[PDB]
Amino acid sequence: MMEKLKEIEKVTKAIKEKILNHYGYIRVITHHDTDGLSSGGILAKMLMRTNKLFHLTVVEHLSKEVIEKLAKENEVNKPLFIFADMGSGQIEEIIKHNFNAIILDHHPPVIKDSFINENIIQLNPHIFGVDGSREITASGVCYLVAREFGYYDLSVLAIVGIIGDMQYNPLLGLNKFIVNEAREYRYVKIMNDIVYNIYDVEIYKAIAYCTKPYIPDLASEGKAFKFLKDIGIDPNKKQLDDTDKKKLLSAIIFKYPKIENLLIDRYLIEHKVRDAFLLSEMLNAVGRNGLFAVGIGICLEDDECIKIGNQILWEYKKNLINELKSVKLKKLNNIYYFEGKKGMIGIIASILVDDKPVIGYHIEGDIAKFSARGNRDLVNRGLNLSVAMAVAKEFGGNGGGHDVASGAVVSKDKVQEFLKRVDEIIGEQLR
Amino acid sequence: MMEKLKEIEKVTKAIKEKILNHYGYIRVITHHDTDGLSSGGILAKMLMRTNKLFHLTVVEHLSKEVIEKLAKENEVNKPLFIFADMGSGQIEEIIKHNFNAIILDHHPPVIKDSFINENIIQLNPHIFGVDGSREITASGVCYLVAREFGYYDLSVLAIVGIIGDMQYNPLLGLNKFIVNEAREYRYVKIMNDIVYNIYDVEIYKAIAYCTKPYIPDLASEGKAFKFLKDIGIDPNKKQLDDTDKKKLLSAIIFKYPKIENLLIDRYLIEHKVRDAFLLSEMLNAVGRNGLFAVGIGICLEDDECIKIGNQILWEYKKNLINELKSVKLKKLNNIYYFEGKKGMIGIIASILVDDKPVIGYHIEGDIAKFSARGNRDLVNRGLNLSVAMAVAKEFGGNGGGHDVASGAVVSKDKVQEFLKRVDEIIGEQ
Ligand SMILES: [Mn+2]
Ligand SMILES: [Mn+2]
Repeated sequence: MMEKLKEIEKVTKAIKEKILNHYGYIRVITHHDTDGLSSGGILAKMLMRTNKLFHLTVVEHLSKEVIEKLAKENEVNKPLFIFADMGSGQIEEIIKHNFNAIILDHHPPVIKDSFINENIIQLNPHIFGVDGSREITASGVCYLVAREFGYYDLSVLAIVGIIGDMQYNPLLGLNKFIVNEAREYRYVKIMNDIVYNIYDVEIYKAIAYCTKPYIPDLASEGKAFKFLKDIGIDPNKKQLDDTDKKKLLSAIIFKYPKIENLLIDRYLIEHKVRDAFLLSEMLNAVGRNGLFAVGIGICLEDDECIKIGNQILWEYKKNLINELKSVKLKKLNNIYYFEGKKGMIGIIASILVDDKPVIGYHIEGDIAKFSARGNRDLVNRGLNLSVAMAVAKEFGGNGGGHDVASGAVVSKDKVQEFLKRVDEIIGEQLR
Repeated sequence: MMEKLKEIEKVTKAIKEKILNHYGYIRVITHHDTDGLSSGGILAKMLMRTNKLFHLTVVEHLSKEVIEKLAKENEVNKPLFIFADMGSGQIEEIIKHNFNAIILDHHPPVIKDSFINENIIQLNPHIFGVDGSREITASGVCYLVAREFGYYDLSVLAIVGIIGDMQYNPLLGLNKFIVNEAREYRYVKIMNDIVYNIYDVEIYKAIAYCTKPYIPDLASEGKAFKFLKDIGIDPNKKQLDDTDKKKLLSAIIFKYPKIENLLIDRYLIEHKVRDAFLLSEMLNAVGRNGLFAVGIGICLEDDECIKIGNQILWEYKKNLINELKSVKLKKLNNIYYFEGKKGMIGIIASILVDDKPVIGYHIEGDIAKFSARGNRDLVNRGLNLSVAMAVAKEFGGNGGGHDVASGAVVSKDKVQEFLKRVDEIIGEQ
């Protein structure tokens, strides 16, 4: 592991020198999810500290259209471009326009090279045989650059990206090294705890609006209040102690049996938002609402951006519970499915997964677009959603993805027939 | 005085709405002194809080060449330009290239209109009869916009700008409104104290490197250490109590009865750099060292930028003391002048100013850049260095600023252009 870092240091040192020796404009382009906003915040601090002024933009997708602007800014003052949480998938277009560019990304690379020509450096873990889907995120990649300047305090934002991208359980590889370094330097403390304690609000509200896990029977202030009163816990306290947690867990297993999902390693970070899980949810909610610059402000610990983030998070959480309660969940033999709204199908399907895969879809043109979600126990028993969603090219469509999460597209009149086929495939995968 | 705010608030509400309704790129341009960097920090926090991404650049002078650049950025994606601590004098060039712009400035305006055309809003307090040299700074103008959003916490950076532009004594007009609003919202507390206690270092170092007041007989660690041990004060302590204060005051006033400003009204602000006087000096030092992004970072309370800022401040103050010893004051008819190094010219001028204006300069390539300072005593008798230094037009350049402090540039005719300035200063006297 010290040897893999030694191979990565060759690329991070070159990136450091490229930034230090550049004196023109610097453009930072990052993504709007939690990992992208955290990357933006790491880069903003690192650049300010090295005396670089910069123009930071947050985009939703690095399309051909987006890259073809930007290239218009190249014509006079050819800036140094730093792409974060994107860039590897689109590297051909970036080479095409001859950007002076640094790419910090963990998406599977199209070109598996760290040095592309004389003007492009690509830092992507897959090039060193690190699995970017489980062992490092974009914010960790930006952090590997920052630590060449000795900015170990920025490790707290790398951890936020680890949570946002669901790479915290298990904690593997470079991610595990990053957390250990942060703990050694005392920027993070690690504490096993119950998930409701991360919110620092009234516990009955923490339970009412939780979606990790979502417990339908408890998903309202009234039912959560009553449940806590019954087992003798003060519903208005803001942290459950050890006695409260034993009583809660003993009682809740009857409404939600997989109570291991209620226990997590909490990360208490050196940041004004001290709970990394809470900061991750805040950045998500702010990014989903288009408040990109507020999200950067939160990473930079601005009081007012944090106050906006708190207000937006709880509106986001209340609205998500409302959306969840409006789902008309329909059951086949081995799956559930539902029709919902274009924006949140996959978000809703992942939250709804309990014992069987969940497939959501929305109708667009004549198209119908599906999002399929499973869990780890489902995969261990033999689920593979990309094989089952591939059957879309049997009904004049297309489908695929990962074993635990896949999509598909299939003409609007084949919905029932496509789902029957998917249901039967999954049934057989699990025997 | 509350009536003059009502007139300003019509321009700050229009600025607020112009920023809110803009969804393209935003360019912020400020200067590198304490007032410009503080304005950059105010605008950075204000813009982020209103969900605006932006590109900030710091220039030392808003030259015609700089304006022609920047203007090339309007060809595709026409940004909204926010000019802070600049733009009012250059207004005709900004109009000429048809920027979408907001101008936040306290220099004497060229056009005395708030609402120039369809595209430009100029917020300049001179237009409402506020004295931009004694009653408000660029920081305070930026803060007047920010308070339209309720961002009262940003008053701490306006206070830093007030100090950096030497408008804290006396504290007048809009600057006094801002300080009292800050104290009312509990973002500042005011405390009368000896100047040397603002540094939180060993007193013999706080004295040796102090330049307000500058005491040449004590401007070394050696003599400062000995002066304190001879009057009963432990020179290694970092804060002076009342007894050591009265002992140091009378000992200093005895041997130097002309000395002034040993007791100041300290401003303790809600900021990681709690002493606004120290924050002012720190921003000046990093700005003079070209560390523009670090200074913004310091305003935004980044721990590492503050660390750099402390290290750079003390290197700078030591460089400054060495240069005050070796500087060569020279007399003419009605000005003093000198040559020196880039980051020291304006500050040495104002430390030395006593009986007549001082103009420093440094040669940077083919050009000489000047810094003229008077006092409020000399503008009382009609100085205005902005009229005096504008005669660089006669020498292939330009000039301007405030009545009490101005600059000028070009070229190798320093001596010829110097004494065309001592001329005006007696026609003005
Ligand atoms: Mn990611
Ligand atoms: Mn100023």
